[PDB]
Amino acid sequence: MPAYACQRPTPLTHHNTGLSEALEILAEAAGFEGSEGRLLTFCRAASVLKALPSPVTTLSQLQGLPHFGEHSSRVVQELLEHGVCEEVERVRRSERYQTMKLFTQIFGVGVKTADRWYREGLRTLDDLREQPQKLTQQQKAGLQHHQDLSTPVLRSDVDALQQVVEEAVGQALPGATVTLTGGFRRGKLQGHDVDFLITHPKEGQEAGLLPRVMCRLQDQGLILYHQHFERSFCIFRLPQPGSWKAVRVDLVVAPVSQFPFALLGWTGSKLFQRELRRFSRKEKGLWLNSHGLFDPEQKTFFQAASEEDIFRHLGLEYLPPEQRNA
DNA sequence: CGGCATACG
DNA sequence: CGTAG
DNA sequence: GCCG
Ligand SMILES: [Mn+2]
Ligand SMILES: [Mn+2]
Ligand code: NA
Ligand code: NA
Repeated sequence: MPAYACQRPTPLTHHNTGLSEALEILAEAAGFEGSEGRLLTFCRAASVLKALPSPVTTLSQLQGLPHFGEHSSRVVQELLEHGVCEEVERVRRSERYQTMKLFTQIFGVGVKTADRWYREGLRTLDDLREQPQKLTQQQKAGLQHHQDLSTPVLRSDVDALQQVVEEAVGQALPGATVTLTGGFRRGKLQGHDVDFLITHPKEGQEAGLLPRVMCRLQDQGLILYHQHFERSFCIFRLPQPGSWKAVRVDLVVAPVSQFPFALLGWTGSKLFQRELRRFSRKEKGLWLNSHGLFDPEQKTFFQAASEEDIFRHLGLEYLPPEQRNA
Protein backbone atom coordinates (compact mmCIF):
# COMPACT_ATOMS: atom_id res chain seq x y z
CA MET A 1 0.00 0.00 0.00
CA PRO A 2 1.69 3.29 -1.10
CA ALA A 3 1.71 6.21 1.38
CA TYR A 4 0.07 8.89 -0.80
CA ALA A 5 -3.58 8.65 -1.94
CA CYS A 6 -2.62 9.73 -5.48
CA GLN A 7 -0.50 6.57 -5.83
CA ARG A 8 -3.40 4.10 -5.45
CA PRO A 9 -6.85 3.65 -7.05
CA THR A 10 -9.66 4.57 -4.71
CA PRO A 11 -13.09 3.54 -5.97
CA LEU A 12 -16.32 5.30 -4.98
CA THR A 13 -17.71 2.17 -3.33
CA HIS A 14 -15.52 -0.23 -1.41
CA HIS A 15 -15.20 -2.97 1.24
CA ASN A 16 -14.62 -1.04 4.48
CA THR A 17 -17.40 1.52 4.49
CA GLY A 18 -18.20 1.34 8.23
CA LEU A 19 -14.54 1.63 9.27
CA SER A 20 -13.69 4.51 6.89
CA GLU A 21 -16.88 6.38 8.08
CA ALA A 22 -15.95 6.13 11.76
CA LEU A 23 -12.47 7.49 11.04
CA GLU A 24 -14.04 10.31 9.02
CA ILE A 25 -16.18 11.31 12.03
CA LEU A 26 -12.94 11.74 14.04
CA ALA A 27 -11.38 13.69 11.13
CA GLU A 28 -14.37 16.02 10.98
CA ALA A 29 -14.30 16.57 14.77
CA ALA A 30 -10.57 17.37 14.66
CA GLY A 31 -11.33 19.98 11.98
CA PHE A 32 -14.00 21.50 14.23
CA GLU A 33 -11.33 22.02 16.94
CA GLY A 34 -8.81 23.54 14.46
CA SER A 35 -6.56 20.46 14.41
CA GLU A 36 -5.74 20.18 10.70
CA GLY A 37 -2.91 17.69 11.32
CA ARG A 38 -5.17 15.20 13.11
CA LEU A 39 -7.91 15.75 10.46
CA LEU A 40 -5.41 14.87 7.75
CA THR A 41 -4.23 11.70 9.44
CA PHE A 42 -7.77 10.41 10.12
CA CYS A 43 -8.75 11.28 6.53
CA ARG A 44 -5.68 9.48 5.15
CA ALA A 45 -6.30 6.42 7.32
CA ALA A 46 -9.92 6.33 6.18
CA SER A 47 -8.78 6.59 2.54
CA VAL A 48 -6.33 3.72 2.96
CA LEU A 49 -9.30 1.53 3.97
CA LYS A 50 -11.25 2.65 0.89
CA ALA A 51 -8.32 1.44 -1.27
CA LEU A 52 -8.16 -2.09 0.19
CA PRO A 53 -9.31 -4.96 -2.04
CA SER A 54 -11.44 -6.63 0.68
CA PRO A 55 -12.85 -6.11 4.20
CA VAL A 56 -10.60 -5.74 7.22
CA THR A 57 -11.71 -8.55 9.58
CA THR A 58 -8.75 -8.71 12.02
CA LEU A 59 -6.45 -6.18 13.67
CA SER A 60 -3.34 -7.82 12.17
CA GLN A 61 -4.42 -6.77 8.66
CA LEU A 62 -3.63 -3.14 9.64
CA GLN A 63 0.06 -3.99 10.24
CA GLY A 64 2.24 -2.27 7.64
CA LEU A 65 -0.58 -0.01 6.37
CA PRO A 66 0.38 3.65 6.14
CA HIS A 67 -1.34 6.17 8.45
CA PHE A 68 -2.41 3.51 10.98
CA GLY A 69 -0.82 4.12 14.39
CA GLU A 70 -2.05 3.61 17.95
CA HIS A 71 -5.16 5.80 17.69
CA SER A 72 -6.60 4.78 14.29
CA SER A 73 -5.81 1.13 15.06
CA ARG A 74 -7.67 1.25 18.39
CA VAL A 75 -10.72 2.74 16.65
CA VAL A 76 -10.77 -0.14 14.15
CA GLN A 77 -10.10 -2.71 16.93
CA GLU A 78 -13.15 -1.53 18.89
CA LEU A 79 -15.32 -1.56 15.76
CA LEU A 80 -14.17 -5.12 14.87
CA GLU A 81 -14.78 -6.36 18.45
CA HIS A 82 -17.93 -4.53 19.54
CA GLY A 83 -19.40 -3.05 16.31
CA VAL A 84 -19.07 0.42 17.86
CA CYS A 85 -16.20 2.74 18.93
CA GLU A 86 -16.93 4.61 22.13
CA GLU A 87 -14.88 7.67 21.15
CA VAL A 88 -16.74 7.93 17.83
CA GLU A 89 -20.13 7.61 19.55
CA ARG A 90 -19.21 10.24 22.14
CA VAL A 91 -18.35 12.66 19.29
CA ARG A 92 -21.57 11.84 17.36
CA ARG A 93 -23.68 12.55 20.45
CA SER A 94 -21.87 15.73 21.51
CA GLU A 95 -23.61 19.11 21.40
CA ARG A 96 -20.37 20.65 20.08
CA TYR A 97 -20.08 18.24 17.13
CA GLN A 98 -23.76 18.37 16.21
CA THR A 99 -23.89 22.19 16.27
CA MET A 100 -20.58 22.73 14.45
CA LYS A 101 -21.76 20.26 11.82
CA LEU A 102 -25.08 22.12 11.46
CA PHE A 103 -23.46 25.55 11.28
CA THR A 104 -20.51 24.65 8.98
CA GLN A 105 -22.98 23.02 6.56
CA ILE A 106 -24.50 26.47 5.91
CA PHE A 107 -23.23 28.11 2.73
CA GLY A 108 -21.25 31.20 3.92
CA VAL A 109 -20.28 29.72 7.32
CA GLY A 110 -16.86 28.15 7.95
CA VAL A 111 -15.33 26.58 11.06
CA LYS A 112 -14.28 29.97 12.54
CA THR A 113 -17.76 31.53 12.19
CA ALA A 114 -19.49 28.35 13.48
CA ASP A 115 -17.12 28.22 16.48
CA ARG A 116 -17.70 31.89 17.43
CA TRP A 117 -21.47 31.41 17.17
CA TYR A 118 -21.14 28.26 19.32
CA ARG A 119 -19.22 30.22 21.98
CA GLU A 120 -21.95 32.94 21.88
CA GLY A 121 -24.48 30.23 22.86
CA LEU A 122 -26.19 29.84 19.46
CA ARG A 123 -27.33 26.29 18.64
CA THR A 124 -30.08 26.19 15.96
CA LEU A 125 -30.82 27.62 12.52
CA ASP A 126 -33.70 29.64 14.04
CA ASP A 127 -31.20 31.19 16.54
CA LEU A 128 -29.37 32.58 13.48
CA ARG A 129 -32.62 33.72 11.80
CA GLU A 130 -33.66 35.58 15.00
CA GLN A 131 -30.52 37.81 14.74
CA PRO A 132 -30.26 38.36 10.95
CA GLN A 133 -28.45 41.74 11.25
CA LYS A 134 -25.25 39.78 12.04
CA LEU A 135 -25.41 37.67 8.82
CA THR A 136 -23.54 38.34 5.58
CA GLN A 137 -25.57 38.40 2.34
CA GLN A 138 -23.99 35.01 1.49
CA GLN A 139 -24.98 33.57 4.90
CA LYS A 140 -28.49 34.98 4.49
CA ALA A 141 -28.73 33.15 1.17
CA GLY A 142 -27.28 29.98 2.68
CA LEU A 143 -29.81 30.10 5.50
CA GLN A 144 -32.86 30.95 3.31
CA HIS A 145 -32.00 28.10 0.97
CA HIS A 146 -30.63 25.70 3.58
CA GLN A 147 -33.43 23.13 3.28
CA ASP A 148 -33.19 22.81 -0.51
CA LEU A 149 -29.37 22.79 -0.30
CA SER A 150 -29.61 19.80 2.11
CA THR A 151 -31.60 17.76 -0.46
CA PRO A 152 -29.51 15.54 -2.72
CA VAL A 153 -28.92 16.64 -6.30
CA LEU A 154 -29.60 13.78 -8.78
CA ARG A 155 -28.00 13.00 -12.16
CA SER A 156 -31.23 14.08 -13.95
CA ASP A 157 -30.87 17.47 -12.22
CA VAL A 158 -27.27 17.70 -13.45
CA ASP A 159 -28.25 17.05 -17.09
CA ALA A 160 -30.98 19.70 -16.83
CA LEU A 161 -28.48 22.22 -15.38
CA GLN A 162 -25.80 21.49 -17.97
CA GLN A 163 -28.22 22.29 -20.80
CA VAL A 164 -29.12 25.70 -19.31
CA VAL A 165 -25.47 26.57 -18.62
CA GLU A 166 -24.51 25.58 -22.17
CA GLU A 167 -27.21 27.87 -23.62
CA ALA A 168 -25.95 30.87 -21.66
CA VAL A 169 -22.32 29.98 -22.44
CA GLY A 170 -23.08 29.62 -26.17
CA GLN A 171 -24.48 33.18 -26.25
CA ALA A 172 -21.70 34.56 -24.09
CA LEU A 173 -19.04 33.05 -26.36
CA PRO A 174 -19.73 30.78 -29.35
CA GLY A 175 -17.43 27.75 -29.34
CA ALA A 176 -16.99 27.73 -25.53
CA THR A 177 -17.41 24.34 -23.89
CA VAL A 178 -18.88 23.19 -20.60
CA THR A 179 -17.42 20.18 -18.76
CA LEU A 180 -19.04 18.49 -15.73
CA THR A 181 -16.47 18.16 -12.93
CA GLY A 182 -16.53 17.46 -9.16
CA GLY A 183 -18.11 14.39 -7.60
CA PHE A 184 -20.38 13.66 -10.56
CA ARG A 185 -17.34 13.27 -12.84
CA ARG A 186 -15.95 10.76 -10.25
CA GLY A 187 -19.12 8.70 -10.78
CA LYS A 188 -21.31 9.77 -7.87
CA LEU A 189 -25.01 9.28 -8.58
CA GLN A 190 -25.99 12.05 -6.19
CA GLY A 191 -24.37 15.16 -4.78
CA HIS A 192 -24.99 18.34 -2.84
CA ASP A 193 -23.81 20.65 -5.59
CA VAL A 194 -22.88 20.71 -9.30
CA ASP A 195 -19.55 21.85 -10.74
CA PHE A 196 -18.76 23.03 -14.27
CA LEU A 197 -15.55 23.98 -16.01
CA ILE A 198 -15.76 26.29 -19.03
CA THR A 199 -13.08 27.01 -21.62
CA HIS A 200 -12.65 27.85 -25.31
CA PRO A 201 -10.28 26.14 -27.85
CA LYS A 202 -8.67 29.50 -28.85
CA GLU A 203 -6.34 30.62 -26.02
CA GLY A 204 -7.38 34.01 -24.69
CA GLN A 205 -10.96 33.95 -26.00
CA GLU A 206 -12.17 32.89 -22.54
CA ALA A 207 -10.97 36.21 -21.04
CA GLY A 208 -13.95 38.05 -19.48
CA LEU A 209 -16.32 35.15 -20.09
CA LEU A 210 -17.69 34.49 -16.62
CA PRO A 211 -19.43 37.89 -16.13
CA ARG A 212 -21.08 37.44 -19.51
CA VAL A 213 -22.31 33.99 -18.57
CA MET A 214 -23.59 35.18 -15.17
CA CYS A 215 -25.53 38.16 -16.60
CA ARG A 216 -27.25 35.88 -19.13
CA LEU A 217 -28.19 33.31 -16.49
CA GLN A 218 -29.46 36.25 -14.36
CA ASP A 219 -31.63 37.55 -17.23
CA GLN A 220 -33.12 34.04 -17.65
CA GLY A 221 -34.34 34.24 -14.00
CA LEU A 222 -32.14 31.27 -13.00
CA ILE A 223 -29.88 32.82 -10.38
CA LEU A 224 -31.25 32.90 -6.86
CA TYR A 225 -27.85 34.03 -5.48
CA HIS A 226 -24.42 35.03 -6.89
CA GLN A 227 -21.44 37.06 -5.56
CA HIS A 228 -21.07 39.55 -8.46
CA PHE A 229 -13.08 36.83 -12.23
CA GLU A 230 -12.94 33.06 -12.83
CA ARG A 231 -14.96 31.20 -10.14
CA SER A 232 -18.66 31.83 -9.40
CA PHE A 233 -20.35 30.12 -6.42
CA CYS A 234 -24.08 30.37 -7.22
CA ILE A 235 -27.48 29.14 -6.15
CA PHE A 236 -29.52 28.21 -9.20
CA ARG A 237 -33.20 27.86 -9.63
CA LEU A 238 -33.80 24.29 -10.88
CA PRO A 239 -37.18 23.22 -12.42
CA GLN A 240 -39.09 20.50 -10.51
CA PRO A 241 -42.57 18.95 -11.07
CA GLY A 242 -44.89 22.00 -10.82
CA SER A 243 -42.26 23.96 -8.90
CA TRP A 244 -38.45 24.20 -8.46
CA LYS A 245 -35.63 23.87 -5.97
CA ALA A 246 -32.50 25.79 -5.11
CA VAL A 247 -29.21 24.08 -6.14
CA ARG A 248 -25.59 25.04 -5.47
CA VAL A 249 -23.68 25.40 -8.78
CA ASP A 250 -20.04 26.34 -9.24
CA LEU A 251 -18.93 27.82 -12.55
CA VAL A 252 -15.24 28.02 -13.31
CA VAL A 253 -13.42 29.43 -16.34
CA ALA A 254 -9.87 28.47 -17.43
CA PRO A 255 -7.83 29.13 -20.58
CA VAL A 256 -7.34 26.00 -22.66
CA SER A 257 -3.61 25.98 -21.69
CA GLN A 258 -4.69 25.52 -18.05
CA PHE A 259 -7.75 23.33 -18.69
CA PRO A 260 -6.11 19.97 -17.82
CA PHE A 261 -4.91 21.34 -14.48
CA ALA A 262 -8.26 22.96 -13.73
CA LEU A 263 -10.05 19.74 -14.71
CA LEU A 264 -7.75 17.71 -12.43
CA GLY A 265 -8.23 20.05 -9.47
CA TRP A 266 -11.97 20.49 -9.85
CA THR A 267 -12.53 16.73 -10.29
CA GLY A 268 -11.08 15.99 -6.88
CA SER A 269 -11.57 14.43 -4.45
CA LYS A 270 -10.38 17.13 -1.99
CA LEU A 271 -8.06 14.61 -0.29
CA PHE A 272 -6.82 13.34 -3.65
CA GLN A 273 -5.83 16.89 -4.68
CA ARG A 274 -4.09 17.67 -1.36
CA GLU A 275 -2.22 14.38 -1.61
CA LEU A 276 -1.32 14.97 -5.25
CA ARG A 277 0.04 18.46 -4.50
CA ARG A 278 1.90 17.13 -1.45
CA PHE A 279 3.38 14.36 -3.57
CA SER A 280 4.35 16.74 -6.34
CA ARG A 281 6.21 19.11 -3.98
CA LYS A 282 7.77 16.63 -1.54
CA GLU A 283 8.61 13.71 -3.83
CA LYS A 284 9.17 15.49 -7.19
CA GLY A 285 10.13 19.07 -6.24
CA LEU A 286 7.37 20.50 -8.48
CA TRP A 287 4.62 22.92 -7.39
CA LEU A 288 1.10 21.93 -8.46
CA ASN A 289 -2.15 23.88 -8.44
CA SER A 290 -5.29 24.14 -10.61
CA HIS A 291 -3.47 26.52 -13.04
CA GLY A 292 -0.25 24.60 -13.68
CA LEU A 293 2.78 22.63 -12.58
CA PHE A 294 5.94 24.65 -11.91
CA ASP A 295 9.57 23.54 -11.80
CA PRO A 296 11.14 26.06 -9.38
CA GLU A 297 14.71 25.05 -10.50
CA GLN A 298 14.23 25.71 -14.24
CA LYS A 299 11.56 28.36 -13.47
CA THR A 300 9.32 26.76 -16.10
CA PHE A 301 5.73 25.54 -16.34
CA PHE A 302 4.88 22.10 -17.72
CA GLN A 303 2.58 22.37 -20.75
CA ALA A 304 -0.07 19.70 -20.39
CA ALA A 305 -2.59 18.75 -23.05
CA SER A 306 -4.43 16.22 -20.84
CA GLU A 307 -4.78 14.83 -17.33
CA GLU A 308 -2.77 11.86 -18.64
CA ASP A 309 0.13 14.29 -19.34
CA ILE A 310 0.03 15.54 -15.75
CA PHE A 311 0.17 12.08 -14.15
CA ARG A 312 3.06 11.21 -16.52
CA HIS A 313 5.03 14.35 -15.60
CA LEU A 314 4.66 13.46 -11.91
CA GLY A 315 5.74 9.81 -12.53
CA LEU A 316 2.37 8.45 -11.33
CA GLU A 317 0.28 5.77 -12.97
CA TYR A 318 -2.83 7.30 -14.52
CA LEU A 319 -6.04 7.15 -12.45
CA PRO A 320 -9.36 7.86 -14.13
CA PRO A 321 -11.78 10.11 -12.18
CA GLU A 322 -13.75 7.18 -10.75
CA GLN A 323 -10.51 5.98 -9.01
CA ARG A 324 -9.79 9.38 -7.39
CA ASN A 325 -12.40 8.98 -4.64
CA ALA A 326 -9.83 9.28 -1.85
C1' DC B 1 11.10 17.49 15.39
C1' DG B 2 8.39 20.07 11.19
C1' DG B 3 5.02 19.38 8.03
C1' DC B 4 0.53 18.80 6.82
C1' DA B 5 -2.17 22.00 -0.68
C1' DT B 6 -2.97 25.87 -2.71
C1' DA B 7 -5.62 28.55 -4.88
C1' DC B 8 -9.83 32.60 -5.87
C1' DG B 9 -14.20 35.84 -4.14
C1' DC C 1 -13.51 35.87 6.59
C1' DG C 2 -15.84 32.88 2.86
C1' DT C 3 -15.43 29.50 -1.27
C1' DA C 4 -13.32 25.30 -4.24
C1' DG C 5 -11.45 20.57 -5.32
C1' DG D 1 -2.07 11.71 14.33
C1' DC D 2 1.13 10.10 11.84
C1' DC D 3 5.52 9.99 8.64
C1' DG D 4 9.99 10.56 7.22
MN1 LIG E 1 -18.92 19.49 -6.01
MN1 LIG F 1 -19.18 22.80 -5.95
NA1 NA G 1 -20.19 26.28 5.08
NA1 NA H 1 -6.51 32.42 -12.76
